[PDB]
Amino acid sequence: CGVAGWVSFRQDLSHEENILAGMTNSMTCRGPDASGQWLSRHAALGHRRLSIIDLPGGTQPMTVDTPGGPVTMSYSGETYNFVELRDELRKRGHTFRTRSDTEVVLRGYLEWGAAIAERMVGMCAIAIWDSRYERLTLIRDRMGTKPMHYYRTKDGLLFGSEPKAILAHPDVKPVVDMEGMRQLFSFFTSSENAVWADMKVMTPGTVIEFDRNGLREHTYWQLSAEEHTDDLDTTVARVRQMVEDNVRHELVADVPLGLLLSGGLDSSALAGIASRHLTAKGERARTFSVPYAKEMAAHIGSEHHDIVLDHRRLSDPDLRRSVVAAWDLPWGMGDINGSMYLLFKAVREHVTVALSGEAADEIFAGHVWHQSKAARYGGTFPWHTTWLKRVDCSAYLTGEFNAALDSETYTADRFQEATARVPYLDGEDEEQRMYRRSLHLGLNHFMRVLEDRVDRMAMAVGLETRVPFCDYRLAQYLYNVPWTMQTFDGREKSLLRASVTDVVTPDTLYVGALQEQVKILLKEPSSPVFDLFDRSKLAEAAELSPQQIAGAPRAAFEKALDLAVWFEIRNPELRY
Repeated sequence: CGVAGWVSFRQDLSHEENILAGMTNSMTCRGPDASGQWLSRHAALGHRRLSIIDLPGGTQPMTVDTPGGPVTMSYSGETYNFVELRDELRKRGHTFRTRSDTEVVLRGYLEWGAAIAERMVGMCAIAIWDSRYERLTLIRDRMGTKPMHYYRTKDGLLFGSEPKAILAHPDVKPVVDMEGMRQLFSFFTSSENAVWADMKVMTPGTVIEFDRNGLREHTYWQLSAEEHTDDLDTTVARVRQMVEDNVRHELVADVPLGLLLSGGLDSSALAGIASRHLTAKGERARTFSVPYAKEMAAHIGSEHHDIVLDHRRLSDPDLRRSVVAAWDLPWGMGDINGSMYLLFKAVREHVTVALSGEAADEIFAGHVWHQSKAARYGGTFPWHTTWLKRVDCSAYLTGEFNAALDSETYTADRFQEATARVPYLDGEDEEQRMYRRSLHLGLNHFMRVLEDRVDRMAMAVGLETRVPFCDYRLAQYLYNVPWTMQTFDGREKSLLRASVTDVVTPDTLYVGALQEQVKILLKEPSSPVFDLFDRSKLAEAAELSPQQIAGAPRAAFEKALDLAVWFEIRNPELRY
């Protein structure tokens, strides 16, 4: 789905439908099935809907009339405990016209107010306007699976799932300050700064309230340091129980549902557990791959689909336009962005919902920067120590801009704020502390960028991606487990493999295209790309054999071509 809207205590928003439409319909991709509008004096809520649970009933924005006036909500996500919560609400005297999770969350707010955030389990980006208190409430899920942005106005607020929703407003100029560019040229780090000037990204597991008094933010959930009493056997048993419970609950939908099988222990674990639970409705599992993947398909007995991608398809400039348009920003990761776009586009032809194992590596300490001592004991983000050295395109920036970025100082400042946030138990040894820090930074910086990537790309083609591993309970639990247990097999995700032992059974041409597309760009030296990137160094890099180009220059090309596209479609005003 795609949530947008506008609050003001200065202007009458009763008849500003055309503006609200401009914000909402910009995310038509997110929800192609339907669109809705609810307008009032102080609040205007829009919604783009991808119908998953209850097609005719789950119409948004949904409104519940109260003695004090209407309570309208715009909701983008999936509450997996909407049956349990509806039973709890029925006992408290609530009557339900729909069989949608949407109504449960809205009547949930009627019961518990903002505290509904603490009772929901799954992914969500919610916008509630309460006419009783003339107060907006914005709720984002605990891990940050569903996005929400906001933009302060004079005695008012603009919000949307994607920046394009806010940018579509005529009182918002597309401005990017130096703090914006620093986050844009940042490498897999979370920030409130949404690159766009004065536009912010909602912190996962927070509720933003907005009324006449101003804007308020409350953290209803964050990772806590707690004593782990369970032994290895019980810890392995509990992980299975949680992963299984999550998979079972997230298979629930009124539309065709699929699985993303990459062959890795993560995807194969979700596929095997899902296959067993889908069999419980005679439902033949539908897997999708972009070696071990095809093997697991025959094991589950699934309707497998091998999506083949040629360098030509990954290099297509039209793809990079679609990718940058979805992201709203030039991240320069065309390879790993275009791949999952074409992957999700192929998946959408068959199924409307898909399960992914994306958060697994971040919760089960899977990545090499979780394992390497050098990375865990470094004075910067672990993934900077392992990769940045190669990917760093800072050599290929104009010295004037490179010196203005000060990426080393930014990265250092952001890392200090990030390590400060890490909760430790008292009397813990260095190994246990450096493990927590590793896992915290992974879940609150790296995993957030992947979640938003998986979301933006999937929602650009109208596909609902679900993430069983990306759960707060499973994250909370594994955070408190000692390092000893996480690598008890002397390998990554040992607790994952030990829990899923029964179900699981053991280009150069692309770069040539990037260089050709960069040579096309170099032909027009007026391009604002060359205010950021050195024209001379790109030409030099473009002139090389594709085999010679590797790492920093490849990253420079993907960044420059994204920037080229970005400057044409959004037309920003760089304050540089």
